[PDB]
Amino acid sequence: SMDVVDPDIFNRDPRDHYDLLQRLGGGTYGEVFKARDKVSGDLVALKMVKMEPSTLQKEILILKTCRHANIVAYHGSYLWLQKLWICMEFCGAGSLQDIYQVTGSLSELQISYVCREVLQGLAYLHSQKKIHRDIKGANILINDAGEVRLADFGISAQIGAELARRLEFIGTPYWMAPEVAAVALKGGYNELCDIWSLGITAIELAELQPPLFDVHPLRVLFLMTKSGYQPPRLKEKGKWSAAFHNFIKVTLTKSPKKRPSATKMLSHQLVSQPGLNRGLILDLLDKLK
Amino acid sequence: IFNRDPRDHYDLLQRLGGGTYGEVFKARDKVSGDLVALKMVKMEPDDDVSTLQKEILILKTCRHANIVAYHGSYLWLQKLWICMEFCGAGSLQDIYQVTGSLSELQISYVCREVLQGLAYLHSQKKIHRDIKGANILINDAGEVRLADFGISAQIGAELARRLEFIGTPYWMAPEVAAVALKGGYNELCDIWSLGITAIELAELQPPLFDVHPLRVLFLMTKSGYQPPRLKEKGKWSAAFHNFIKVTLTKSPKKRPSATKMLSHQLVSQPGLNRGLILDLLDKLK
Ligand SMILES: CC[C@@H](N)c1nc(N2CCC[C@H]2C)cc2c1CN(c1cccc(-c3nnc4n3[C@@H](C)CC4)n1)C2=O
Ligand SMILES: CC[C@@H](N)c1nc(N2CCC[C@H]2C)cc2c1CN(c1cccc(-c3nnc4n3[C@@H](C)CC4)n1)C2=O
Ligand SMILES: CC[C@@H](N)c1nc(N2CCC[C@H]2C)cc2c1CN(c1cccc(-c3nnc4n3[C@@H](C)CC4)n1)C2=O
Ligand SMILES: [Cl-]
Repeated sequence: SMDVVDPDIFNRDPRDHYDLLQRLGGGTYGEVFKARDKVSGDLVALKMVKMEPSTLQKEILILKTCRHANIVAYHGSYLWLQKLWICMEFCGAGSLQDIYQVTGSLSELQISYVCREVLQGLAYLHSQKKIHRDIKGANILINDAGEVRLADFGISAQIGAELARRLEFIGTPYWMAPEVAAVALKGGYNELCDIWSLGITAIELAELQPPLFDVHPLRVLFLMTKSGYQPPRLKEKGKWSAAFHNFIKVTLTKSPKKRPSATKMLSHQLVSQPGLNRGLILDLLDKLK
Repeated sequence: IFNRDPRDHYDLLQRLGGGTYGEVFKARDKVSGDLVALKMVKMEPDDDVSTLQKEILILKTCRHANIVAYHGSYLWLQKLWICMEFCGAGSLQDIYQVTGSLSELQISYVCREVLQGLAYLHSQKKIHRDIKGANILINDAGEVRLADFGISAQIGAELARRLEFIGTPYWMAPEVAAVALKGGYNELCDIWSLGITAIELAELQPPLFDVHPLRVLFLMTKSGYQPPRLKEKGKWSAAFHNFIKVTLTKSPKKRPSATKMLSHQLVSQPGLNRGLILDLLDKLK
C-alpha cells in the first residue's frame, strides 16, 4: 500500500496458490517453471530468481503496468525463503526459438505475422516510455492459439536501475554537451534499438540464428563498431520476396535518426498485407508435431 | 609516490575548499618557501585506488604550459596528497565573483590558452570532461592552467563497469554497441564545455543556471533542442558570436576540433597575452 504502483508481491509460499510442474528452462536470470492455479486449474509460468542474503521490483512493475494482448500477462509474485517467483501468462508452444529448433526456417508469411504482432507490442511499450532491449526469438512466445506475446523485461529493469542510480553520480549538468547529457540520462540511445532487434529476429526466424552467431560476443561488438560496418542481409536472395528484403533493410537502418518507429513500421507492406492471422502459426505448430 | 608524511616537506596553511574529491589546502615548502596546493583524499580500507592513480598519472605525464604543474604525490597512513602549483588568485570563478564580467579580450585570451591545453589532451584522446570557470586556474605569473582531472580519470573505469552488464550482442543495435565500447561521446564534448564557459565568463553564470538540473538534462536530450547564445547582441563582436555558435554545434560530428578552433578569428587576433590577465589580477586589489 505504501507504493505508488503496488508490485503485488505475496510474502508466502507460491505452493499455497499453485501446483509446481516441470522446469521449462533456465539461465543467468534464474529458472522458468510451469505451474497450475489450485482453484481455477489455469496454467501459469513462474520465473524463479534466487536472492542474496529492487531491480526485480522494477521488472515486476514494468510488466504489471503493461496491459496489452502482445505482452505476457502478470498474475502476482511470491517472495519466500530467499526466492522470488514472478507469476505470468503461460505460452503453451514456448518461444519461437523452441519452435524453429524442431521446425526449421519459418515461412515468409509466418515471419510477417510475428513481426506485425511484435511491432504492436513495441508500439505500446514505447508509448509508455518503456524500452524492451532484449528482443529475440527466445523472448517472443507463442500460445496454443498461435498468438504472440513478448516476454522478459530483465534487461529493461537492469537498465532502468542503472540509469536511476547514474543520476546520483553525474553531478551538475550546465556545462555538459548534449551527447554527454544523453549518456548520463538515457544511456546514449533510444527505443529505436528495439526496431533493429526485431529486424535481426526476422533474419533469425528465416535462418535459425542471428547473423555472426558463431563469432565471439566481444568480437561481434568490435565488428559492429568499426567505421565500415554494414547492416546484415538475408543470405539467400531468391527465396524471399522483395517486401521481406525491404523490411529487413529499413528495420536494420544503421542510423537511429532514420530508423522508423514501431507505429511507422506497422504501415510497411510486409506487415500490413491481408493474409496475416494466427492460423499461419497454427500451421507451424502442426509441423512441430 | 612518496611514502612519507607531506607535513615533513610542507607546512599546511589554509583550507581553500572541498567537495566530493576531498579537500584542497594551501601549503608552503619548508626549505624553498614556495607555495603549493595539496589536494587530499582519505582512502577507506576497501576503496579501489585505480582512478586516483590514473589522476596522478595524467598530471605527471602532462607536459604542457596550460595544464596545472605537478610536483609529486604522498601516500601516508591512507591519506593521498597530490601536490600541485598554488594559484594565488584561484579559479576564474573565484575571480569573476569579485571582479565581475571579463572583457572580450580577456575571454579571448582565456579561450586561446584553454584550447592550447585541450589540443594537447585531445591529441592523445584524453578528455577533460569538466571544463568550467571553477577548473581554469590563474597562477601568480598570469598563466591560464587547466585543473581537475577527477572526472576524466573515472571515465575508463566507468566504461569497464558498464560493459559487464552487456548480454549477448547478436540482436543489439549498432548505437548500443558503440556506447558500450566507445562511451557515447568523445573529446569534442570539451569544445562545447569551453563554449558554455566563454558565456559564463561573460555573463557570470552558464546558460539555464536557474533551471533545475534534471529539467536541464531532459531539455538537452530532445530532438528540437537549440544550443544557447550570448544574452546581449551588440555588446560582443561578430567573431565572439561566431566562436560561441561553432563551439556550441549540437552535432559532435560537425563540432570543430580544438586545433580547428585555434585558427578562429577570436583567438588568433594579435593583442592576446598574459598582460590582459595580469591586469585582471591587479583589479583584484
Ligand atoms: C525458458 C523456458 C522457455 N523455453 C519456455 N518454454 C515453454 N514451453 C511450453 C512447452 C514446453 C516449452 C517449450 C513455455 C514457456 C517458456 C517461457 N515462458 C514464459 C512465460 C512468461 C514469461 C516468461 C519469461 N519471463 N522472463 C523470461 N521468460 C523466459 C522467456 C526466459 C526469461 N517465460 C513460457 O510460457
Ligand atoms: C564508482 C565511480 C562513481 N563516482 C561513478 N562515476 C560516474 N562518472 C561518470 C563520468 C565519470 C564519473 C565521474 C558515473 C557513475 C559512477 C557510479 N555509477 C553507478 C551507476 C549505477 C550503479 C552503480 C553501482 N552499483 N554498484 C556499484 N556501483 C558503483 C558505485 C560501484 C559499486 N554505479 C555511475 O553511473
Ligand atoms: C579549492 C578552492 C579553489 N577555489 C581554490 N582557491 C584558491 N584561492 C586562493 C586564495 C583564495 C582562493 C580563491 C586557490 C586555489 C584553489 C584551487 N587550487 C588548485 C591548485 C591546483 C589544483 C587544483 C585542483 N585540482 N583538483 C581540483 N582542484 C580544485 C579546482 C578543486 C578540484 N586546485 C588553487 O590553487
Ligand atoms: Cl555517464
